[PDB]
Amino acid sequence: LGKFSQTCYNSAIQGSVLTSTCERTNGGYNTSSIDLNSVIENVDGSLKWQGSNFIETCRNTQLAGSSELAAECKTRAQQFVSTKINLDDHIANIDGTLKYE
Amino acid sequence: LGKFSQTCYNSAIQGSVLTSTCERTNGGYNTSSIDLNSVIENVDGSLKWQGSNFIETCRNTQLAGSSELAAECKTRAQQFVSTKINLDDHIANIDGTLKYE
Amino acid sequence: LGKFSQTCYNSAIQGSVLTSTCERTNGGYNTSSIDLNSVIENVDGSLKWQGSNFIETCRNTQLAGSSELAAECKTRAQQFVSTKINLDDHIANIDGTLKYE
Amino acid sequence: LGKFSQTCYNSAIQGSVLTSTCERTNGGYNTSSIDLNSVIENVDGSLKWQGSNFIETCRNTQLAGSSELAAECKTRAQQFVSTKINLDDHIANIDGTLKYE
Repeated sequence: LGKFSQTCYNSAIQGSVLTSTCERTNGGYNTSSIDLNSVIENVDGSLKWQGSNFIETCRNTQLAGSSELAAECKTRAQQFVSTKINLDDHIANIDGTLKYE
Repeated sequence: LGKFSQTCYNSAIQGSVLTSTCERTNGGYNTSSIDLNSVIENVDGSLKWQGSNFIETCRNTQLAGSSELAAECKTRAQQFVSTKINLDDHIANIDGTLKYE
Repeated sequence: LGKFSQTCYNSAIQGSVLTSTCERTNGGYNTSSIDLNSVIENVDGSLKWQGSNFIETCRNTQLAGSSELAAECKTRAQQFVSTKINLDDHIANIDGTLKYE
Repeated sequence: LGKFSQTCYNSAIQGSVLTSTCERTNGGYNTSSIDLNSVIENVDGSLKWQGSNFIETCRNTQLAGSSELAAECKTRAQQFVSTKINLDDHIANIDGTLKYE
């Protein structure tokens, strides 16, 4: 899925719009743009793709009271991620001995 | 916006579908359904409404490398929420004195 | 762990301080106070016990440079969580028919 | 706070344990170890210092029942955060034209 970058050139973003010059099927080139506002969204600070997943990922739906939809929904897949923390923030040398402060 | 429940009756959820009998403008009633799969979505276990907000809430967009969009995006508005924690989890009586363990 | 409330009586909270009258091991009672501010955190609106134990879920720890701890850590395990959404936010009665607006 | 690395040398990490050779206040050096497992936590894949200080952002604390601390706490303050998304996930070159797929 996707992978435009493998056959497009001079790609650029300006505001919400992606522009690039892409190889046509039969050897030519074409410059075109796509407005990302219609395909990505900001959820609490993090960009994600827009789509539907409610049927795919939720279960045991109920109506509570007059208008509350309640359900059980599956959280994101687990992965390993690289992380770091600076030990100098809280680890001190206290007369020759390492101590948290 | 919304507020169907103020003029609809016998609302129910089955799977992803909401069904209700609503007052018509000129006095009658009508039973109709709406499939919530096209209007809500599960983000990391939490239900939200689908929609677009990229232009509304993000800034300083850039293309890093061949295909990474980088931006700065506004997080959710701050509010106060009611919360509880059971002090019996960790607070002990140690011979007459309250101690964390 | 904990369970002070099984042998302590007439507890009170004032700000971050818990006070109670607790049974002594050998008879009699003692009144004491504990400032919970040093052991409870506010995480995005929820009270939570101060946490640690990173090594249970992190691998390949290394020192980077003079002071940085670097590792590969697991994100939250995938599970089903309870979630709710108020359908009155966006579902309307439009002349007898339920519509997203 | 902290800053052990300014006056400690030849530091090493093994598992959750930091080891270093540190200057003593009056001359000379001492070697010591500190288990970081009791003060650092894995929060959704990021290493974080053990946190507390709930009262700075919570109000109206009260004791509910015999052992429940109840309050109203602020969620994360609204800010702009940096975020990124790989457009190669879903943007394709479709015969010379950029399209979502």
